[PDB]
Amino acid sequence: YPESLSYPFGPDEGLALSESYTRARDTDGLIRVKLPYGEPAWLATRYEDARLVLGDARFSRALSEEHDPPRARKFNAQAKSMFNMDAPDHTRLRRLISKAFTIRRVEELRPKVHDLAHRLIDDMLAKGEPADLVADYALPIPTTVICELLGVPFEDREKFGRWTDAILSTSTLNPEEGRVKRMELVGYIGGIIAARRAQPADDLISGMIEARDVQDKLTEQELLDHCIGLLIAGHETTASQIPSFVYALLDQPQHWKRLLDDPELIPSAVEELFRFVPLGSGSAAPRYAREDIEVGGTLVRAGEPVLVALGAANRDGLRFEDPEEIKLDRPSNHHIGFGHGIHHCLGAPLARLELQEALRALLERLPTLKVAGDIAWKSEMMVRGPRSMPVGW
Ligand code: HEM
Ligand SMILES: CCCC[C@H]1CC[C@]2(CC[C@H](C)[C@@H](C/C=C(C)/C=C/[C@H](O)[C@@H](C)/C=C/C(=O)O)O2)O[C@H]1/C=C/C(C)=C/C(=O)O
Repeated sequence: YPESLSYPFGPDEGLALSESYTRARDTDGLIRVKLPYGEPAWLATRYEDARLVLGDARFSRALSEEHDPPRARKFNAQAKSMFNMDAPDHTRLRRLISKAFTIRRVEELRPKVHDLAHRLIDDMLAKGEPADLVADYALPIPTTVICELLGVPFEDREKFGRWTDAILSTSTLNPEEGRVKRMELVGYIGGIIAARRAQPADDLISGMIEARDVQDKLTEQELLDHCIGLLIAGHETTASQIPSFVYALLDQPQHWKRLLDDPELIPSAVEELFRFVPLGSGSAAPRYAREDIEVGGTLVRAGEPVLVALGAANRDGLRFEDPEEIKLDRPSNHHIGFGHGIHHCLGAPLARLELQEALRALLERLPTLKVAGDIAWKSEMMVRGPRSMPVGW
């Protein structure tokens, strides 16, 4: 075992990845990391190693329960979500929920997201520069979508935004905030669930309630924890990615310009930005080896955790030529920005649609878009990206 390195590596600001990732990915075998909490772990940074750990069934998410897992947050809720499980329980839960999220299902949302984006832009223009691209655009878009899909009132977004912020915090200042704010959110969601039981609506929460109450296909806690997981993943991810994508395109303005000239390139460009633009401030959730297994030149013994550095793997020059360059037309772009295998992002079709429409509207309406102040990047959070992003035009 190599001496453990402190992790996460950072940085928080901009789109760079720490040189420590490059060094690790260049080095034979896996490296060892120690996070603020839990046991030390292996870190996988090469593309092939990442995909083995994420997609080979000899690695487990469920086994985490037998451990004090490597992590940046003190509280481990051990939620009953599909993401914390292996087959067959993962399969059961995903099978029920995924119908709401397929390309085929979410496509009807495209004009709705399009129209919302344009209305938000109308409002930014009416006010006058500067706008905050986060508060005025990037946050409302995905929040509106997940609220309407799940059945969580958009009017409550200040409340649940506060809880989300606390739950995502990796700050040692007030280390109990995540745990107690999750309790607040649990009570809130419980209230919504009770409302829908008394009177169902055309939303995913009501659908899951039927799956449990009528079909006995999931437990009460599974129901609760999927409401929570989907609400948070449903908005915070996209809300971070929109401004980061825009920053990438404006920071190297040849890319913004190419998309102005060639809007048909938007889907390809969005894939390249999912490859390049980091979402996590640190790695994928740990996977535990079920049995001894060789990974990237290292024997990972049964019971040992491996963290997958998605962002670093996405810049593996063994797989992606000129990996540190954005190439909007990059071919066979099978990045792992949405993961890979069993826990591949359920929200990927929705995220893709959201990012495509968010960029399309800004490119159409604000071709002269520019950063117009200090970008406050999220710091000491599970996610990376601008918290506020002053823009002009
Ligand atoms: C830019 C937007 C998004 C990105 C980059 C993203 C990224 C990811 C990644 C990398 C994973 C796998 C993590 C791992 O294996 O350790 C994942 C899983 C997941 N994501 Fe997304 N996500 C995004 C948006 C969304 C949205 C809108 C939803 C909708 C609620 C969502 C729901 C989920 C769920 C339920 C899983 C777990 C799937 C499973 O365990 O089978 N995500 N996401
Ligand atoms: C519904 C299940 C969604 C889970 C994915 C969300 C997206 C993503 C992309 C890669 C990133 C490195 C992580 C960052 C972590 C996030 C967004 C955590 C959110 C929060 O903990 C949600 C899932 C809370 C659930 C709860 O039950 O409290 O997030 O990866 C996944 C989250 C991994 C986590 C929380 C790993 C961990 O905690 O070790």
